[PDB]
Amino acid sequence: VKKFPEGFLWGVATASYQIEGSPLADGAGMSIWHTFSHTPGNVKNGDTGDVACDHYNRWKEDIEIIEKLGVKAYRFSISWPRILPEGTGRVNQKGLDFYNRIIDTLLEKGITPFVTIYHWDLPFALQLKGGWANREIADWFAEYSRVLFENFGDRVKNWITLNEPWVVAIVGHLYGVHAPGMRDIYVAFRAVHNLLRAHARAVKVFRETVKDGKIGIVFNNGYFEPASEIRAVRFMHQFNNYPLFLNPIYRGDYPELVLEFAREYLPENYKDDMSEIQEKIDFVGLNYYSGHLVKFDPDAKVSFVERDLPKTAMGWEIVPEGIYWILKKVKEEYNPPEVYITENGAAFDDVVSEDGRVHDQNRIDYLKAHIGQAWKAIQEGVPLKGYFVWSLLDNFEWAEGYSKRFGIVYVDYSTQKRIVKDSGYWYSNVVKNNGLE
Ligand SMILES: OC[C@@H]1[C@@H](O)[C@H](O)[C@@H](O)c2nc(CNc3ccccc3)cn21
Repeated sequence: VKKFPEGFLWGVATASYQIEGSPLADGAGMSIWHTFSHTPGNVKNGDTGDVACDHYNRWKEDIEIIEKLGVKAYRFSISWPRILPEGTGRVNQKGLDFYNRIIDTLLEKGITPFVTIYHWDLPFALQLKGGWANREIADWFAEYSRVLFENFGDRVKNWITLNEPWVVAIVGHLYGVHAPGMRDIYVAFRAVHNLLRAHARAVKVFRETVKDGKIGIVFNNGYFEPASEIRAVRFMHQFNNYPLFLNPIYRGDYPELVLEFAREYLPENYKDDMSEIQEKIDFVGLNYYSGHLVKFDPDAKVSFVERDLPKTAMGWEIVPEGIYWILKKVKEEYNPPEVYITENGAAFDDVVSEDGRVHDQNRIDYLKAHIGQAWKAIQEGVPLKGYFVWSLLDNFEWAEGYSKRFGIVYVDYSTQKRIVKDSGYWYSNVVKNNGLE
C-alpha cells in the first residue's frame, strides 16, 4: 500500500468563471472573460460562461457531492467583479453573501476551504485602465484582497493570491488566446512583473489582517525533457515553470535564462521592486498535467517535439514521473516550507453508458499514476501537504469551451444533471483510505 501522512488534505478544485454561470447576477460587474467570450472567434463554438455548470444556483448540491465523496478540501475561486463590480471602491454585499454561504456550508460539513483570490476573471472596469499592464493593479489587487481577508479571514485560513500568473501574462497578453486577448511581448512581461508586485502587496496586507491564516501562490508546470543530449529544457523550466516567480520571491531576481530572453521587455528599473516582491509566503501550489519533449530550434528558440505517448483529449502527453520531478525540483531549488499539488487531472472524451455510469478508466489510470508519484516525493522528503484534483465538475474550459471534460463528476449541460464518474468513486476510496492500494 501507499498510505499518505496523517492529516494529508485530499481536495478537488474549481474556478468561478468555469462553473458558476450567472456572470451578471446580483449586481456583479463584467469580467474580461465575459467580454472575451462574447467576442466572436475567441472561444470554441461560441461557448461562454453565461450558464456553465449553473453552480451559482446549484452550489449546495455540488458541496453535498463533495461531502458525500468524503473529500476533505475544496479549492474554489472568488469572482473579483462580484465583490467589487468596478474593481475598486464599491463592495457588493450580494457577492459576499454568495461566497459566505459556500464557506459556512463547507465548514459545517467539515471541508477545508482553499480560496484562490484570482483565477483569471479580472473586472472589465480595470481592464479598461490597462489591467495587469498597469502598475496601479498592485494597489487595486491589495484593496480587493483586503476586502476578502476582512470578510472571510475569520473562517477561511488557506489563501492563494494568483492562479498561474505565467498563463495570465503570456497566454492572455502575448498569445492572445485567453482574456484580455492581447499580443504584445512588452505588455506580457509588464504583466509578469505587476502580477508579482500585486501578489506581494496582497501577502503584506494578509499579515496585517489575518493573524492566523496561511497564504501562497499557484504555478503551472510542465515536465520538460531534451530531444537529445538541454539548455532549451533549462530555459523552458525557468520561463514556463515556477522559477519565473520563485526566483524573484526567494532570490530577488528573475531566472538567468529568462533575463537572457526577456530583459528588454521588463521595465527598465524592475529591480527596484524586488525587495517588496520577496514578501514571505507560507506555501507553494504546483499545478501539473503534462510532459514535453523540447529541442533548440533557431527559427524564443525552442520547439516541442511530438512523441508516441498516450495523450489526453487535450493532446497532452501523459507523463506521471513529471509530478515527482517538479516536486523534487521545487524542494531542491527553493525549499518552500509547504507544497500542495493544487491541480492535477485529465480531459477525456467521457460518455454516459447505457448503465447510467461514466466508465472513465483512462482518468482513473491517470490519477492513480500521478498520486503514486506524489507519494514517492513525500517518501523522499518533499513537504507535500495536499493534493487537488482538477476538477470536481466538467466545466467551461476557457478557449475550448464545453468541449473538454476534466471532471470526476459528469455534467449534462442540457439538464444540469451531475453523474459521479467511476474516477470520482475511485478517488473517494483513495481519500477514505488516505492513499493507494
Ligand atoms: O486545462 C485544465 C485546467 C484549467 O481548467 C484551469 O482553470 C487552469 O488552472 C489550468 N491550468 C492548466 C495547466 N496549464 C495550462 C495549459 C494550457 C492553457 C492554460 C493552462 C490546466 N488547467
